[PDB]
Amino acid sequence: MGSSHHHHHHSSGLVPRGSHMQKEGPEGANLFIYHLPQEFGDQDILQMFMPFGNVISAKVFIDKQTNLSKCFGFVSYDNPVSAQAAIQAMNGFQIGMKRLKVQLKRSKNDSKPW
RNA sequence: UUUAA
Repeated sequence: MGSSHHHHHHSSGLVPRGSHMQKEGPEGANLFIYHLPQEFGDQDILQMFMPFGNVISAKVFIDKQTNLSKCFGFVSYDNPVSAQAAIQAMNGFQIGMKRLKVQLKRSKNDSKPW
């Protein structure tokens, strides 16, 4: 087809939306955190993980039945190098009567022995 | 002690 007008930018700035929502980086750049106390939150686990690299997204899990924290969360990086560093940086971290567990997100690349 | 809420 022929050329056409670009109709200009949608907002001349950041895209408007009802939420910032979650998003992920490349493979191996995603991270998990568990054993968190209830004082954690999406911004709190974010500030805990931002010095390890550029975090694209961060969230602490919540129960829709009680609105209490599920004591674990999810985080993601723009590269796997900052992700694997953040595992060795927060895994085994003592808080309260427990130590924080940290791990990579599940993937179909690991769902098989091949 | 764990994978979208």
